[PDB]
Amino acid sequence: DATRISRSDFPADFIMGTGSSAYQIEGGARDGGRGPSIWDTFTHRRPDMIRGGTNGDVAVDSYHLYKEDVNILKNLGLDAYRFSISWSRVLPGGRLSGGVNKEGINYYNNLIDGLLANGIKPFVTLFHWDVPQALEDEYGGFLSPRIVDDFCEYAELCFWEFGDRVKHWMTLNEPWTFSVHGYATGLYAPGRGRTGNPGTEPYWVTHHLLLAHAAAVELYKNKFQRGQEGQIGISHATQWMEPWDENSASDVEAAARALDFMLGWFMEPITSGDYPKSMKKFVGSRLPKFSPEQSKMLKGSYDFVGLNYYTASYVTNANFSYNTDIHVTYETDRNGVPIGPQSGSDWLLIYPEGIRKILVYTKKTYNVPLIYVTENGVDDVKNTNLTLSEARKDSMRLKYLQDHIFNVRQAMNDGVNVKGYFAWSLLDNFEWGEGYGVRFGIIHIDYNDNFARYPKDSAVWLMNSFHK
Amino acid sequence: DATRISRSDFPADFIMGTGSSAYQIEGGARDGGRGPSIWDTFTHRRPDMIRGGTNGDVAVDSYHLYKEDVNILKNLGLDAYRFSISWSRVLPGGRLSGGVNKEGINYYNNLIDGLLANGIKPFVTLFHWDVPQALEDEYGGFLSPRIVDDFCEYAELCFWEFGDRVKHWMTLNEPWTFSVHGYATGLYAPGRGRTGNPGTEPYWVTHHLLLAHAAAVELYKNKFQRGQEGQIGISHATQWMEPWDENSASDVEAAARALDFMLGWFMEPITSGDYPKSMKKFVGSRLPKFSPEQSKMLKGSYDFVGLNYYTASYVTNASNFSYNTDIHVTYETDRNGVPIGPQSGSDWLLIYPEGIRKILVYTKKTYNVPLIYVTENGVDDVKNTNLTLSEARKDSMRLKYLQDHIFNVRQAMNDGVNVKGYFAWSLLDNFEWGEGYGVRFGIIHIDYNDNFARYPKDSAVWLMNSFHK
Amino acid sequence: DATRISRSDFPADFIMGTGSSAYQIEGGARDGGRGPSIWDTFTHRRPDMIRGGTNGDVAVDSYHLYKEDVNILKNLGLDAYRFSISWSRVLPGGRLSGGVNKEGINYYNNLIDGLLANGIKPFVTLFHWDVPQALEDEYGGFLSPRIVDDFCEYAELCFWEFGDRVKHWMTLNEPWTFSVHGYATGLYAPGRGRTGNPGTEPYWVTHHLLLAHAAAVELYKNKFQRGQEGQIGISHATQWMEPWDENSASDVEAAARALDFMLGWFMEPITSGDYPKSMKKFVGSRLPKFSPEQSKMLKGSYDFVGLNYYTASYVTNASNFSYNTDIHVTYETDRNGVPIGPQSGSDWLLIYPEGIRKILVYTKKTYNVPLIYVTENGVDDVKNTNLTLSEARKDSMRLKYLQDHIFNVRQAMNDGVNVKGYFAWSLLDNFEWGEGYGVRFGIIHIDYNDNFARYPKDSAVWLMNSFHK
Repeated sequence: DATRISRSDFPADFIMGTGSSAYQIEGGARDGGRGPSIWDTFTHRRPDMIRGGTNGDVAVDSYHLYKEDVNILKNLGLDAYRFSISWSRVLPGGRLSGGVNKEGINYYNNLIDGLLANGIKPFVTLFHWDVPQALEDEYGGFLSPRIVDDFCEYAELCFWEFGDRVKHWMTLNEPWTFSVHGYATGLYAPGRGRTGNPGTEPYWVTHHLLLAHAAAVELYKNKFQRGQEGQIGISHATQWMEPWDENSASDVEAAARALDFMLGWFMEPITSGDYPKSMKKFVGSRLPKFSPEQSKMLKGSYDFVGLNYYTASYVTNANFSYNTDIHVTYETDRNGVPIGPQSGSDWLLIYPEGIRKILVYTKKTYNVPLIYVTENGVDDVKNTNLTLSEARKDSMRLKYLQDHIFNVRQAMNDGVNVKGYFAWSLLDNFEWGEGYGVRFGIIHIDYNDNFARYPKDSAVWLMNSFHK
Repeated sequence: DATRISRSDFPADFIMGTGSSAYQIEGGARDGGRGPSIWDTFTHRRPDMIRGGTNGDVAVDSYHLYKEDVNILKNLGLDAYRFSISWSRVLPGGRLSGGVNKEGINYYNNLIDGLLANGIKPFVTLFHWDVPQALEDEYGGFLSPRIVDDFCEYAELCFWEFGDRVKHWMTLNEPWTFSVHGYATGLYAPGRGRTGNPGTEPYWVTHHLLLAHAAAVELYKNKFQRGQEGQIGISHATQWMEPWDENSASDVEAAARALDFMLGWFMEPITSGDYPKSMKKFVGSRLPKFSPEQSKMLKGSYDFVGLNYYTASYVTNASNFSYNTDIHVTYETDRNGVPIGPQSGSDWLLIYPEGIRKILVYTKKTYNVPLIYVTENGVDDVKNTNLTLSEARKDSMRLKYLQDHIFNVRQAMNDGVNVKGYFAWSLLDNFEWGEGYGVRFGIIHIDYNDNFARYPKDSAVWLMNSFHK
Repeated sequence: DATRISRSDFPADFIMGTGSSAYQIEGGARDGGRGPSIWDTFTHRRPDMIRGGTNGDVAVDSYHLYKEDVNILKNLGLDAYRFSISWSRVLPGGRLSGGVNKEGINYYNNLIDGLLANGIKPFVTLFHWDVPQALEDEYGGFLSPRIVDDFCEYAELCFWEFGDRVKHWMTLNEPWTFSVHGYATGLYAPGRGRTGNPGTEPYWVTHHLLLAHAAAVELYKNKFQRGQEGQIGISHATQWMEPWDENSASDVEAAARALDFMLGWFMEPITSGDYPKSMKKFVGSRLPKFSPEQSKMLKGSYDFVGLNYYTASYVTNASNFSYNTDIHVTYETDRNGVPIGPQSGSDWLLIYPEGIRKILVYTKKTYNVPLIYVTENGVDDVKNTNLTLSEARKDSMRLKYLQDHIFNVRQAMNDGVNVKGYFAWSLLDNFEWGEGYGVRFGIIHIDYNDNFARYPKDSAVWLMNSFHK
């Protein structure tokens, strides 16, 4: 009975929390000295790429409303809050020569101070897709190896300013999603690949993302970890891949390959210092090679790994492009039966067992000693017709969270050392290409009235069932 | 050539301006002591009635941004600005016993003082559809004759507080629209008639609108006009009605009847103290009767009439009770596959600039009004969330529309109509009632992604250059 | 000797405090976003119903003066403070679709934080008669079963915002008084029954009060209590009922019936899930019936019960439909020319300290309540605008009254009643409903001539010295 799941089902030190990212909630896009990111530029120059043509200039205004966010987090009563730092907020020009923005640093310091004053642990991501436009424009951002040193200097700035208080850092969030939607589908900033090349650019970008991560982890471990005694990791996009036919050796291989191309692509490098075999084989000369120094810096470059999980698919065997390199076909149905029901999004199929399976797979395949679920959540059905009191009865979310958290506990019984779980998201917010219509929050946002926060049923259940 | 039309084509004292209404722009819906109106309640409880399910809680935030609106009006350089007072902002419970809200009065004082400090004449409408919910709940708002005294107390409050500076008052804006969409179609607040009765309620509501207007004009004329030396009138909804067949006596009658049911409904009472003949005939016992004292108070109850104009229709004779069916006409958009005019961004707004000339001439001929203002005329942009600001601000359709209509107003003045001024609708993109924010009427663009940032469209710049000073 | 009664006569963890209610003290009636309640409307539209025609617009201004009230509570030195939240201050339109008022929530946060910062426990009542007018107008407030869900949403808002700090909640205060004076005598808001029906409406209103209470307790117990670890109960109006003739079986029955109609009306439902037998018999088909699920939700729906007590009466058997006549009793004040007790400053409050012992013993015996608080007990000063402050603050009658009643509470605890605390009514002289400001219940005197200046009466000083820490 997942409806009964509670903190008593978990070890005493187990961390519960909720999440956000800077571009999705802050707004103040041009306030307090912030410089533009590639998402500012993409949403302003190409509003046809966004449902409703909207953008993050104001978002849900957590830049000015952070005290209310902290007050909501206090009332919610969970242990921790995952948020990201906007790189071009602290460094409007991305590199140190573009200036250091003291007011941007002061904002993160105030947020961190308010969190700690209320017994809430900050889990901080350095990079959640908001590449400074100045770096994008100067040398192509993550297309260039110059991104690695610039990212290290930004990481060092954050460790120096905030590391006395922040003890849990993540270099990157979902580099898979950044790489594939930025450079293969062209659906996300910087909008390339749909001028772009979906067969080459995603592999360069992922290669540089890995090097940025490894270099920032090295910097933290060598230069900060002894004095600040924090931990550093990374968050990866996951989706469970099930063989379409359980008894087809070909489908079992296809599902494993889809896991290689999505998760292994980032996990094998930080495990053995190389890409997955299946990727080396199918991608060939279009897959860059690590030097022996790079491989050594990459191998074991984490204190923990965060996994983000939403959904699952069946998998069968199938101009260069990433999509076709995987050599699989995804399937949603067996004999007319979907792997799970849809959320408010047609791509999000609810399959709670998938999170147990991805956690078991990750421990088995990469032998990760400490794991967090850094994102798990579900979006409401679109319906501008509902009043607040009807909109806040989010019983699909409530069941979703319960079933998934239940499955996390099952993975822990199977032997996975999971140290915490963060719902996505605290607040309804800017859902990238879908704009504001897709609501993931446990807290409702009234976009008609200054982004007023009101807890959904799932928030209240979380507080009552998980508050220490 | 309408593209050449400018201030030099008009008398020295001709007044050019732009407009808004309180619920459409202010926001601050629960800020500064404001009480709810029936539009708060309608948008909150029935968001399915609004495109996108939006509301006026924040609108374009002119409640907090009024200084910026004043600065835009100054840069625009036109003579005047037409806005409305929110009744439930100054009197949150509608009647005096619900309290007088000093902060609400302070807001309108600040707006009026900013306007005057920049050489801009305030044209102020008392009622633009935002009935205090407290009155709606206590006795049914305009369904009740109690509305008349309450509206008089509210009018007197505004004349007392503001009349030393405001010299141009309008009792009501488009009582036609309020009555028909509130009580016949149920599409606007309070959402009745679609519990409601489209055959009876619109006529009671209009009867009380008329009595409120006449009573407030009487109050201004007897109690304020000598000391304050201002003028008071009313703004009416109009649409030009053309016989579908120019040579059909039947279609000529039908167009005239459609004019009687829309404009005569309000104009004949303030002209002769009774409703149009065609209304008495087709509405029968469902049309209320004025007492002789009520007729005397209504007849000549204005110093000026404002007209609002957008579009036109062909009209033919029609083929249980309801206002729409009482008119006994059928509206037609096309003759032989040719529409009366092309669509704006709205499929109901067909661009027919000659219609504003015709409605002016018709109004002067039929009701012999000695001073007229065009209190609204404007057009909405094609819906397109794909455009950047610099593409969105090139409003060529609006620029043409304004030029052609202003040209037509000048033609009406040559025909003998004493038009004293003209007000574009609207200054700002705003809340367009049941269509929400997607329908942009502004000469000033609104960035809804970024704190409602104002930016002048091409039409604003042309207005300043061609009509300033 | 009750004059010697002190903290050392009670258990270490016994809670002493004082009380207020939102409408009686706050003022700021239209400040900080607050929406109207039915008491705003009642006092404004029907000032003849209030002695002196006054109202709660400003009251004693605890809305702005809350820091001073906290400082007084600190100096007073008692453990706890009982206040109510104004429903229409946090939710101006009563239901969520009327908006959530952040400033109203900020006020109660500030008050709670000041209280805790000074070692004072907040005891918080959700509903103390100030029904949002928006709910009253939309569907008749407590006359409608819609009130139950709306009250649940309001309760949940308060638990969410405040429950991390507030660990003692009361759903309702004196629903008896609300029901009887609102709907049987029509003397209190909403002023019905004196359009109303004193034979039916009080029973519907009480039925819905009970369902709102049971539903809000269920919500707290299932959704908040595990994470917040607080307690929730309810406060009931009581008056001691003594047989006029100790040896008349008929008078014994009549007193018990009077107890059934006042206290059993609310207590039996939360005890066994039904109304008292005597009520079912005498009220018949006019008494609503609980469904089996409603009975299950009501039975045991509290962690504690608060009792409010002032006075006592003799009772005898009585000699078209109405609550008052359904009780079938006659109240008597005298035996052989000897009143049950002397009058306070009010002719209805007869001082009978033994009555609080008896109502405690009766409540434990009849309903087997395991934890009881006296949530109100107090007495009003003789009316005399002739006294200077130093004469007015010598409240010997109150000082005696408190001592004798507190002594009686201690006697009830010796008899076996588990009383966990005691709250004087009231902290401050305040708005005493239909009697206005002339009726002073405070242990703290209010100077109504001079910005409601607070000054402790003799009783406040005795309470501090005898019951502090």
